Amino acid sequence: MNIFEMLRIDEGLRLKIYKDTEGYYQIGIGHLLTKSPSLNAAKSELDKAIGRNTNGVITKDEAEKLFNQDVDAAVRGILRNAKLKPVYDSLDAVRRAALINMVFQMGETGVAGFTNSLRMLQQKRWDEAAVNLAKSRWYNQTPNRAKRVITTFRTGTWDAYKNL
Ligand SMILES: [Cl-]
Ligand SMILES: [Cl-]
Repeated sequence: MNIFEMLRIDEGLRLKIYKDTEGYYQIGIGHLLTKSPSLNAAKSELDKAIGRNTNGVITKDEAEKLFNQDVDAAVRGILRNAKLKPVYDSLDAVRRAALINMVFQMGETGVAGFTNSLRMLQQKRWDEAAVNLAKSRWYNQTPNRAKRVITTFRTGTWDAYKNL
């Protein structure tokens, strides 16, 4: 199991534009297009992303290219983030994947706001950060996903993803 397999599971794969769980426009493997209400604005963003006239549709190959670019950017955002970096540097390989996952989903900014859980993660207080993480809008809006990530942080293994 790896970050790619992990997020593919959590985000799914869709070849047509679609609304995410907050009503935003996305496509591919969790690729956010626009926080705006226009399907047109989204088709515009999409073509610019793809570099061609899509018409709201991309190939698997295309979706995977956005995917690679997005995982890369998440990793680099964490590395450049003064609040995230040290957390990330203190964790083991599985747990780093769980941090990239949250970052991919909600942006560096959003994650950097989990100040208290970040502190516990840094201190290796597993079970307490797990409880802290659960007390969030994030866990309330997408609980199943939140639970897989959170278990990952708790146990340091891929258990929550095996089967899926
Ligand atoms: Cl992009
Ligand atoms: Cl969910």
